[PDB]
Amino acid sequence: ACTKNAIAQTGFNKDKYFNGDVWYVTDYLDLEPDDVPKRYCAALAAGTASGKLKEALYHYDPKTQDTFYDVSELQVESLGKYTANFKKVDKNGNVKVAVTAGNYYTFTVMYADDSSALIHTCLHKGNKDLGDLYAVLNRNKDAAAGDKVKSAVSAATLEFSKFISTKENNCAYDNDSLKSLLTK
Ligand code: HEM
Ligand SMILES: [N]
Ligand SMILES: [Xe]
Repeated sequence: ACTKNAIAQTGFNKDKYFNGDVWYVTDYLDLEPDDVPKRYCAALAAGTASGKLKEALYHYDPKTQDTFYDVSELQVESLGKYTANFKKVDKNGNVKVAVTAGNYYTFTVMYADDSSALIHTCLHKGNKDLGDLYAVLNRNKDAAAGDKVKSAVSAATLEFSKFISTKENNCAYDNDSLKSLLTK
């Protein structure tokens, strides 16, 4: 179960965040820590496509090779806070699992600049019990977390030392599929 009402960044710049480009997860923190593996690869694209607010997601477990993509349509709750319904797709956007009620995530941008961001999600997926997930993002898949985003982690009353890095997993990403999936 989730327990946090994450606070959106004051002055969040939606057009900059949702610019159609790719964000990589470099570090994450799951408050129900055994809900997710200790080794993982994740990235997203975020943008407006034909007037609709979208995300394209990519998950990869580098040990099991479990892979999945999703396309999300986001509804606005308040600036920097969204509710997203998702459909699982192949990398070309063909639907594998349709949008369903009960399958959604909240998405809150707690901090962002041009290069880095801190987000919170609460995933809901059928009768699974999932928790609060925080993720440090960067535009550069190899960027170490800088002071701006680490300070934001502190300002959320979290400890960056507890976040798990994705950097030693040899993660490789298909940016082209993420960008094209925004349209799907
Ligand atoms: C960048 C923010 C993230 C978002 C918005 C997000 C969103 C989602 C969504 C929508 C699903 C369901 C996909 C489907 O069934 O079609 C999912 C599943 C999952 N995510 Fe994430 N995710 C994020 C980051 C992460 C990270 C960093 C991890 C670290 C391990 C992770 C681990 C998982 C796992 C293990 C599942 C499978 C859940 C299950 O079926 O039991 N996710 N995520
Ligand atoms: N997730
Ligand atoms: Xe993701």
